[PDB]
Formats: sequence, C-alpha cells, structure tokens
Amino acid sequence: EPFSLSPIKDPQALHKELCSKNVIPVTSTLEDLLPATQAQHVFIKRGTFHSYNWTIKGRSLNMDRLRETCQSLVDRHSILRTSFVEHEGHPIQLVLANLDVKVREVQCWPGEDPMEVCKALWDGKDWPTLNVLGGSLPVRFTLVSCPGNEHVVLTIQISHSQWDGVSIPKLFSDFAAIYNQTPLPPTSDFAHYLYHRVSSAREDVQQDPTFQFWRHYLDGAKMAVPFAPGQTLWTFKGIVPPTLPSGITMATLVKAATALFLSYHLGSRDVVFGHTVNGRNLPMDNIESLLGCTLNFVPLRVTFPEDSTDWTVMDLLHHTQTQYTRALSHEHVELRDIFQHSTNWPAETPLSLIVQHQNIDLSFSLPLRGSSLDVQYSKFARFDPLDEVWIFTEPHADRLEVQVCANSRVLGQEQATELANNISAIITKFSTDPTARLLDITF
Repeated sequence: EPFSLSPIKDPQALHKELCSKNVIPVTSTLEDLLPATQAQHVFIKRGTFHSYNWTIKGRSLNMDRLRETCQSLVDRHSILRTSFVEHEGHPIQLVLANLDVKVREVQCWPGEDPMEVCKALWDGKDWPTLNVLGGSLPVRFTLVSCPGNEHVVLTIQISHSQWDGVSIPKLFSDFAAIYNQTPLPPTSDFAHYLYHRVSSAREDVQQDPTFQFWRHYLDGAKMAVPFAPGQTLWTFKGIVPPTLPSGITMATLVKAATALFLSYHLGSRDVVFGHTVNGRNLPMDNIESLLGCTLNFVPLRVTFPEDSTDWTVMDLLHHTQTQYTRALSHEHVELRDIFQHSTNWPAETPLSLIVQHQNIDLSFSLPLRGSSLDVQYSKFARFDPLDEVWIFTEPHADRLEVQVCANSRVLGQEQATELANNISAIITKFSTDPTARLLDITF
C-alpha cells in the first residue's frame, strides 16, 4: 500500500511544495513516498552521477522513436521517475507519476562533434551544479545531432541511487526493446523491493532471524578503526587473471587476500571489513531484473585460527567464502540496523574499507534495429569517497584489475599504489600455490 512507509505525515503537501518551487513538473502526481536506503544515501553523499552515452551512426535512425522510447522507459521503471529530498535530515524518495519526459536536444553546427558538445555540457554545468537532494529528477535525457541526423549521441544521466551493476544492463536492453517495438514482460520496481524487505522483517527485532544471525556472526568481533586522516584518487594495478581453485570464486580470492593483508598490518587474527553484496537474494518476483540500487555494504568477518592449526591458503579461501555465504538470506538489511540491533557498536559506525568485486557486465550494448545502424557505448562518471577506502576488482579477459579509490587525505598516492600492489601480489600468490601454509606467505 502506497505511503505506508512514508516518514511524512502529509506527502501530497510536500509534492505541491516542490511543484510550486518549480523543482518538479506541475502536472506530475505523487505515486509514493518512501525512505531512501542507507546504500542509496551512500551514493548520493558521494555525488555518484553517470552519463551513459550512446553514439549512433547510420541512415536508419528514427529520431521520433528514439524520443518516445525515453518516455516509455521512464513510464516502465518508477525509480527513473523518482525525486530525492531530505527530511528531518535524512533522505526520502518521491515516486512521481504522470511524468512527461522532455529531452534536451542539440542540433550542432556542421563539423561540430556531438560528443564534444556533450562533454562541454557535462563539465560546464551538468555535474558541477548537481544537487540530488534538492529534488530535481536526476534521470534526464540529451540528444545531440549532426545536421544529417546520421551521427547522433544519446545520453542518459542518472544517480547511482537509481541503478546497480546487476540491473543497469536491463535499463539498456529495455530501451532497445522498446525502440525495436518488442513487447516486454511486466516487472517490479524498486519501491516493491523496499516493501518486501519490510514485510519479511519481524515487528519485534529480538525475534528477527536476520538480526539474530548478525548478532551471532559478529559476536566477539572488534572492527579496526583508522586513525584520523584533498582529491579523489584512483589507483590501478593489473595482474594475470587468477586461476581459481575448484569451488572458490574470484570474489573470495580478493576478499581473502584483503583479510590476510589486514591480519598482518593489524596484528590480528579476527578482522572485520566492509564488502559489497548485490542484495538480490530476497525471494520476490523479478528480483533478478527490477531496476534500482539494491547493493548493500555489510560487514565481512574473517577469523584465523592459532598458528598450531597451520591453515593453508585453501583453508582461508573456504572460510572466507562461507563467511559470505552464511549471510546471503540476511544481507539485505540496513547497516545501521545491523549495528543498532545486533551489536553494541554505535549505529552510525562507518565501514572504513569496502571491497567490491565486480562480477557483473563490464561491457554494454544498445542493439537498435536498422539496416545501417552502429551504436557505440561510452560514459562520463563522478564519484567522490568520504573517509573510506574502496577496493574494486574488475575481472577482464586479459587482466584482473585491482582498483583503489580514496581521497588523497585518507590515502596518499604512494600509499594507494602500495595498497594496490600488495593486494594484487597476495591474490597472485594465493592463486599460484593454494596449498601453501599461511605462515609461509610473505608480501
């Protein structure tokens, strides 16, 4: 039932207020109002904002159909017609309906490159004036054309509060299908994910198997805390794609390497750090395909035995993997709720290190139908960490790329290079000799 999770006594008054301030269209209606998730808020606070860019070349392009497909795409997915604002200091999402999609359109001078126009608008105003919590719809479309309309760039702007690695290819395949006039099966939206989470929660938190699980999982844990800490720095290190032992995933290999790294530097046999889970293990219709950000950042605990047990790399890999798989049915709840209900830690305790293995599409396509129609993908992206360090790993065909992303005040360039180097060295060492004794590992 709509508005059943609204923290606002009167949602319609808020919508009317936004319309009268010319923030959202006056003819829109308010379909729902829900809290934004902690993960959505993570991305918003970090200015996480993308332009997904499609360069379309050929004589077959139908500009009117392209335009109407933008409208139909937004009709289909309510997350794309969502507006975000803050109240009582914490973020809510307003799902709009009766929303007219208006495309920003540019007809270029002869010889003027459409992508260069897109880049100028991006750098000159689109991301520098971004203010997602002001309520302006983050999802909006731009169409930049050369005089013959046979060289065109279509862009889709979007906040990472509105997509994730699993579902962004569905945005593109739905777009193509709508343009190609292929019917699509009905789908659920992000609001329905949120309602389903609440329906599976027990009213008495003490009786909730998920918070019982996290209390048990984290029992006796102490999470290390960085000492007090510029610009966003990305640092990359590529290695030969690791050979996986049977039954062990690439994500496990990366997270086990990170755990060993931390055990050494912290002088600890019991480490807790953050990692990204996809949040799509909830039993609900269309969980695999609904569009939105169901990502979660949750604690991963790795506990090493005493030296006498003489663990091998394989023992660590198996343990690390089950320390993830144990939590699958419980991984969808708010981090601050895990900390409030299942630990003695302050609810607003942040994760200071987050490991995210990208076991998602690394390449994208928009298969628009036409005799002569070439479509090429590219993107612009903003992302600015706060006090945390991110480690992303991308499993390409010719390399596993270890990426470190952190503010230079938190992790200086020489330090980030060393982190990426050490983590990648451990991954390769684990891969090269999975039967090695942990006590014998150096890096």
